[PDB]
Amino acid sequence: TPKFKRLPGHIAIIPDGNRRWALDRGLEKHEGYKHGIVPGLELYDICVKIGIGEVTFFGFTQDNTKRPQIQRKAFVDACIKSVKELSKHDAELLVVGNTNSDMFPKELLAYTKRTKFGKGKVRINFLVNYGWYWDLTYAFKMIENIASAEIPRIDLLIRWGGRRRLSGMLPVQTVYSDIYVVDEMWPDFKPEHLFNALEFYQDQ
Amino acid sequence: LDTPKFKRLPGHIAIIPDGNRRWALDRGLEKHEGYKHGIVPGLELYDICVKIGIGEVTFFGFTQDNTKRPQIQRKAFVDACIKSVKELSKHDAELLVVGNTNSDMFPKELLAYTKRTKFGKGKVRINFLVNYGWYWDLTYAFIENIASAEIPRIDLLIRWGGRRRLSGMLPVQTVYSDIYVVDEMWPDFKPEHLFNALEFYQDQ
Ligand SMILES: CC(C)=CCC/C(C)=C/CC/C(C)=C/CC/C(C)=C/COP(=O)(O)OP(=O)(O)O
Ligand SMILES: CC(C)=CCC/C(C)=C/CC/C(C)=C/COP(=O)(O)OP(=O)(O)O
Repeated sequence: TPKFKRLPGHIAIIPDGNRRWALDRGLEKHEGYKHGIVPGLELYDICVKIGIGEVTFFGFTQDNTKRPQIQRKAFVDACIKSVKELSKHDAELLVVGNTNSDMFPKELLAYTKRTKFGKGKVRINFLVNYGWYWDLTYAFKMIENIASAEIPRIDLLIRWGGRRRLSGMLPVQTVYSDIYVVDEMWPDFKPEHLFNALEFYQDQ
Repeated sequence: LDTPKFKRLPGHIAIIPDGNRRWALDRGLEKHEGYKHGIVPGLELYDICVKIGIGEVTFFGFTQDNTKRPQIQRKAFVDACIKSVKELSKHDAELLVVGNTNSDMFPKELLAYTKRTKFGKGKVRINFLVNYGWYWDLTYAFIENIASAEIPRIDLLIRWGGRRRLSGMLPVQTVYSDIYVVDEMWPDFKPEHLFNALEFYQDQ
């Protein structure tokens, strides 16, 4: 931890660039995702160390499942293992997404109710088979009964992979979020990417 | 000097003309005196969009929240939005104004434009968010029927004044929008800020 005057209460993480990162190392597109797991657990350890209270990760969307079977199997395998591995740490875990779909991994149904593991030092949410449209229409006030209601306002959204967009992430929680874009692919996560985001957040 | 030849152009551009106050404060003027310097920047962006063939542009006017600003700022920013709409109506715009008309803070002069109106040769659709609120927009539905339903998906959002936030502009229409932040304040608008945004959009 550098010393901070202020931290965001709730950080959202879009872990993008897994496929470009793979392709670049000479692998098949879908082999990138498994290299996204250790960076996830590293971001989480730092959040805990510096005192970030809540983190939401963009797992995958309904649209993402459109992609070829072999990519889908892989980024689903990586989400399961990611939630599995976060469960061995001190995390309050919540998975949000459309469970009324063959595309929601059965192995993650267990974490659709927020669950404390160890001391529960940081709330982790996970968007798995998430759709913005599914989310808003879930209600049909209604804004308090959206599918993503258990996930509060996002102060800071950090997106790896160089693209500046939400890709349909939590349009209610993101209406006022600061947005920091790291050009490096997610699997190239370094602590300094988080410290740079938090340095931007507080100097705002 | 020369107008860049783009491989690919967004069909719908969003503008967040921020920095009017900081701009004035930097010049030693009063906070409120910046807004009047916002109209030529906007008409010039309009004429470039007509030349390059951008079919649609939405401007973020003021939010419901913004009306609680010191009276002298609100008068200035209301008056700029009214000027901006009257002026464009003299230059071949199809104008649509979206905002909470059921409010004393909805400027009466813009009730003429709450249904989309072709003026002259209708060279580009221009939209204006006035007395607008994301919460008001979405709960209007009590999602084809949100207040802002006649404003389509945004391809590219360009914000002046270096803040990296959506500031509640059109949550639904901005879910997949590429976002480009110009650091300079809106009154310092340069054509090259638009070409920089377009070079960015093209490159995705
Ligand atoms: C289409 C044309 C011609 C131009 C429209 C752009 C204009 C005229 C801008 C000024 C009016 C406007 C939309 C104001 C928004 C309302 C508020 C409260 C804005 C906050 O002020 P700011 O963000 O400009 O100032 P700041 O960022 O604090 O320095
Ligand atoms: C939760 C966690 C930390 C896990 C990391 C991996 C993961 C499951 C996230 C990405 C899922 C996905 C469908 C992204 C596709 O783009 P891309 O980013 O893979 O590839 P591209 O940007 O190179 O096209």
